[PDB]
Amino acid sequence: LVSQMDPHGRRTIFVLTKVDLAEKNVASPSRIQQIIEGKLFPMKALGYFAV
Amino acid sequence: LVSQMDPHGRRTIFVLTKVDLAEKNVASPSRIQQIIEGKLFPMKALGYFAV
Ligand SMILES: [K+]
Repeated sequence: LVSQMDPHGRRTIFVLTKVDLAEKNVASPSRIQQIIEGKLFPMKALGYFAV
Repeated sequence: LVSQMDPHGRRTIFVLTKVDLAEKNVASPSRIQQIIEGKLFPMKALGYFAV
């Protein structure tokens, strides 16, 4: 939806919701490190990725 | 995909993972009960089981 709006992230900030559910499920912080870096988020959202 | 390859509910069985999150209300309990009953499938399904 967003990568077709602004693929450079200039018009968007990436947020996360329910990251505690990662701890309730087997936690993979290595996937979180990619999350903060936006490797798996095509829109390349700008700003700090709040949770 | 299964709604097109198995619209008749002859092969496809849906299984719900993270059943413990229905207890915590992390995932909507109402939509969990409906998927157990099968009201939320746009197709026929072979069955449903809890993971
Ligand atoms: K929900």
